Amino acid sequence: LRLADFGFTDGINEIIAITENEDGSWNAAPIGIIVEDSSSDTAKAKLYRNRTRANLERSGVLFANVTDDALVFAVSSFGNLNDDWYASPNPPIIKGAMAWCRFEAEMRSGVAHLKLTDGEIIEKRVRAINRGLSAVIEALVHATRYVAIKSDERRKELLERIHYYREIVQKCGSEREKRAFEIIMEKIGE
Amino acid sequence: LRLADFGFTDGINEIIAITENEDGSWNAAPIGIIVEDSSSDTAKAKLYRNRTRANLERSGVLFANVTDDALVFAVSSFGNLNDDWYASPNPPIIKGAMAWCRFEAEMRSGVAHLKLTDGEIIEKRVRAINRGLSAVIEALVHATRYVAIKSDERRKELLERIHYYREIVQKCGSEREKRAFEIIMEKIGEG
Ligand SMILES: Cc1cc2nc3c(=O)[nH]c(=O)nc-3n(C[C@H](O)[C@H](O)[C@H](O)COP(=O)(O)O)c2cc1C
Repeated sequence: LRLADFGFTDGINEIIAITENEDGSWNAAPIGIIVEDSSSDTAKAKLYRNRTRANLERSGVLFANVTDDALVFAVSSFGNLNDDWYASPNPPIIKGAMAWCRFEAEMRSGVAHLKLTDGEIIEKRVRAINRGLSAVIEALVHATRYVAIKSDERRKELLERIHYYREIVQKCGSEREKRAFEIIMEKIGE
Repeated sequence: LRLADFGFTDGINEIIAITENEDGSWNAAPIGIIVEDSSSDTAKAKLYRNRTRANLERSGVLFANVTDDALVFAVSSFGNLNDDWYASPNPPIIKGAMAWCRFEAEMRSGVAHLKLTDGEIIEKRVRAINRGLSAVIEALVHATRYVAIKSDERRKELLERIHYYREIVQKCGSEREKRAFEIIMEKIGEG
């Protein structure tokens, strides 16, 4: 199998990582899958102390959903998705996803070493470049840092970045990106 | 026709605007097409005094190519594509474009009032979100401004943003985004 056949390129691919909880329910969270060669079946992801890492340590199985849905990224950055977000429970396939794939994973020093074993394209799409989508994704990077730090000066700097990206989403984004951004603002206490 | 059927959403859609020069050749430049209702056939673009605007004043015809190709954006940001970038000379499709559209355009003091009249979906695709692609697009916004202005304080601000986005492209982008960023650095005098 080739990573490129499921929407991955070399570089870092921001996807929704779906992993099985101990009770059999799914956990969904954004992660960046790092790819050196998209013609290959190997990749990796460096994971923080979160449910994704805890599940992969136990199960060694990671599903990925390839999606450009700002809302799914915003919600899953701050909490789990509910069953209502899924079009399919097995394999797990969030509504609106363009593709899914399955990786076997081996954790070493906080890095999930991945081997692609299955997947399918669900829906190819066309969308013009949208800076509002870019802005939601960047804001998520800063907001997730913002909530993890106590420094008032560092937080001030991050909030300025978040406001900068908010102006872009308000000007450029579709209603879906604007909705996603309001989730970010709510979650961080703004 | 409906804008949504050719890849446009409400908001601003960054596309490649292709317009006819005085000599019949094509001019290509990134432009944002502003959409209030993607179910409709109407849109707008706000244009500075550039070749796209001058060409629309003469012809009232705007072709749009919907593409996610970082290299097409970077090259067209700083000049014309010429003739090797096109899969079709008429209607102008750029190689790799996902869709093309044709708009009638009425210029009203820098605002192009657009009506969608023709178009085709060429190729639907799938690509995971990539922050390197985001960063190329942001850097192009700042770099096209940088090269057009003389303010020292403003150029200083813009160069800082460009350097910030460069780091994101190096970390996250594919080789295609990296190649696109190399064009930016060359064009701003940091090659
Ligand atoms: C993503 C992006 C969007 C842009 N949108 C616009 C726009 O909507 N209106 C405008 O006047 N310039 C816009 N620009 C700047 C022009 O593309 C740039 O100045 C170019 O040199 C104009 O070329 P032309 O003289 O061939 O029209 C945009 C640039 C980027 C990279």
